[PDB]
Amino acid sequence: GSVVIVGRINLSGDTAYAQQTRGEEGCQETSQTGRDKNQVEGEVQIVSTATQTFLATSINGVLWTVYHGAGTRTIASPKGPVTQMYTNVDKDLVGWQAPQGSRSLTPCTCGSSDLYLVTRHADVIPVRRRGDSRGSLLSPRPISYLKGSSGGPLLCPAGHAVGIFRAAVCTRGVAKAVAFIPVESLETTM
Ligand SMILES: C=C[C@@H]1C[C@]1(NC(=O)[C@@H]1C[C@@H]2CN1C(=O)[C@H](C(C)(C)C)NC(=O)O[C@@H]1C[C@H]1CCCCCc1nc3ccc(OC)cc3nc1O2)C(=O)NS(=O)(=O)C1CC1
Ligand SMILES: [Zn+2]
Repeated sequence: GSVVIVGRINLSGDTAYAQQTRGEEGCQETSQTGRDKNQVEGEVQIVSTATQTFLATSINGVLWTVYHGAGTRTIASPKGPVTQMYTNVDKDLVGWQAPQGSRSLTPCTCGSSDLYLVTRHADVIPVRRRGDSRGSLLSPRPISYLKGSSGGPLLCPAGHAVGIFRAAVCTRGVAKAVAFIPVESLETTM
């Protein structure tokens, strides 16, 4: 079945917080039809498949996420299933067209190396950029704390997107760094 939107990570007002906008029973049904009537808002969504929950990010008219979450699934829209606009397995990438209601982020051009990852829990965790696809956390966390966050953006200190969270670098079960698909790598895909 189709990937379904089931909430959003908000940074609209002042505070960073999750907003579940759908329940579970009524997930495994919209995922049958792919007709999502529910109101969608803003940049960072929570989407789910039957088995998994993870994030997805809109940057200039494309809702991006990870292929390792979404597989080759359509997404649910008010008009039916919306086919993937972009599907790179190697990168771990999947793009659809930005769903209706949404906002979209602006792609980062300031080349700052201070960044901010956004987990499914509404935590905006500091990350110092460390080259190409990678960043180091200022305060390491256990892996489990970040599972379900793939698809969320890394932001720069002015609101723009630098990439999309892909994987976490762990030893001992502890994450001191992460792997993301940089924005330069997205428009290359387009
Ligand atoms: C903090 C959680 C973290 C963000 C999450 N990502 C992962 O867990 C990924 C998925 C998988 C293993 N991942 C990892 O993070 C591992 C892990 C040991 C688990 C820390 N880390 C790791 O390999 O480190 C190595 C240095 C990097 C080398 C690069 C790794 C390659 C990345 C990757 N690519 C592809 C492309 C296609 C695939 O086809 C199906 C599959 C893939 N799988 C991949 O990695 C997540 O939250 N997921 S999620 O939301 O819970 C789930 C619902 C969706
Ligand atoms: Zn920037």
